[PDB]
Amino acid sequence: KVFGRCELAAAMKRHGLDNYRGYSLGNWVCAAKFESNFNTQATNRNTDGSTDYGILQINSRWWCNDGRTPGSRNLCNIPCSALLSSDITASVNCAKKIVSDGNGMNAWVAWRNRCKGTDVQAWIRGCRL
Ligand code: NA
Repeated sequence: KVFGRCELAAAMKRHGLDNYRGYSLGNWVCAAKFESNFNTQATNRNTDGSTDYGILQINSRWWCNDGRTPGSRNLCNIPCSALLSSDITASVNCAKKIVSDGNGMNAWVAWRNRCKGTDVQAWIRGCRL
């Protein structure tokens, strides 16, 4: 599924991501934009041989099991394929664990490099929320 901007903002809010660990909804939409271009089926291989999955590019190195990431953990206790669903419940549940891990949204290098400190409210501008 390729979400629309205000459609994803609505889905995230409904699953309790807005102001989770103090991160406004525009932070989460901005992260999704640059991680996946709002595509639930996005996958990308890391140099280390782990893979990032879904709207928030959650990494098999720590958070999900893909069966091909030697020495990795599965701290969200999900198959990585669950993170490619059109329903973002699994991605949001797992993202709550990630942003709680100590470094907040810095876990998402594209959030740090492209969203952090920017006018993230622009991402939910005009959305009926
Ligand atoms: Na893993």
